[PDB]
Amino acid sequence: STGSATTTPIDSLDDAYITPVQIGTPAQTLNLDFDTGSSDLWVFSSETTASEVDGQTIYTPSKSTTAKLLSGATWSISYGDGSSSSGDVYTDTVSVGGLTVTGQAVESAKKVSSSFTEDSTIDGLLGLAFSTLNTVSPTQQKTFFDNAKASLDSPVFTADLGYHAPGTYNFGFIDTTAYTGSITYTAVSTKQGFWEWTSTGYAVGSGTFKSTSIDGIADTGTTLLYLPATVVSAYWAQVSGAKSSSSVGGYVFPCSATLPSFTFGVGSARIVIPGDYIDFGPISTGSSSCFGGIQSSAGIGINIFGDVALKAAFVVFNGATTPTLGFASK
Repeated sequence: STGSATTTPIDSLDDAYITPVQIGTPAQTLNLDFDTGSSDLWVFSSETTASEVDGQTIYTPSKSTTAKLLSGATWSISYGDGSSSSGDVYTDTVSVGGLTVTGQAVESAKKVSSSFTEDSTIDGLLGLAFSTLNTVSPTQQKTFFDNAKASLDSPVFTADLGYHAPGTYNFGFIDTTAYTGSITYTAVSTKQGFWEWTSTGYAVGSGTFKSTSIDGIADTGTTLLYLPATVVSAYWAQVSGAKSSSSVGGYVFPCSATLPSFTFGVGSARIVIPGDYIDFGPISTGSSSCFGGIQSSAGIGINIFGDVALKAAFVVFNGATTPTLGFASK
């Protein structure tokens, strides 16, 4: 089997991407944030504290003939941006882009933090990291991908995120029309539960390529590209007037600037992020200070190849017995 679903930016900055997901019988369609950096499928629901719902579409298990309470199971998750959610668990039928999993753990939120409430466009998350990170207790649950895997034509999914435009998540096949040139595959470590890999280096604009190992995660659920302070400083040094601002919370630059591209290595291959992808616009409405899309990972504890990087590529998440990641230009 295969599935194919369109993923759509939630706003004009590509802050995140939503993908329609069918849950239950009859189908309830919720728009979920597919997150290769976490492993819980959780939704706003009829159980979510009323004051913490503001415009989201909710899952109502009582209206699904295939929903069953997973008795005694609870979940609680905290994300790198400090947001969080928690609740209980149902199993139900879940379909993405025509691919159906029966018995999927659907984690129903009783509580969500402010950032989720305030984002009316995101109805929940669908995690696509390794199931070892799933937070359900006392019985850990599998991701949608893990559950689908044995039925898939090939044990893969692909992320093809758009720049200010829709893209695609495919399950079970590689669309050879969706990229240019060849796909370069690179080793993954699952030791931390992430799609963790090692980039071979970077370049800033038209500058020479610096060969250097950068361990990080491929994370569709993080907006920006978070890299070591050395690398980030080298990038922003090429933008007149750019500076790191403690008050704003990262690198800012004059909105009048033209940003250089940033290249990262995948083995001997090179993925080029155009400068425009690195512009996240005024720090506040009407400001002439703009927020940068490449930021330091110092104090995160991990480097993160978030959407800024991933959207410059066609990315294969290969979930074979020995997992790997593939990157192609597009």
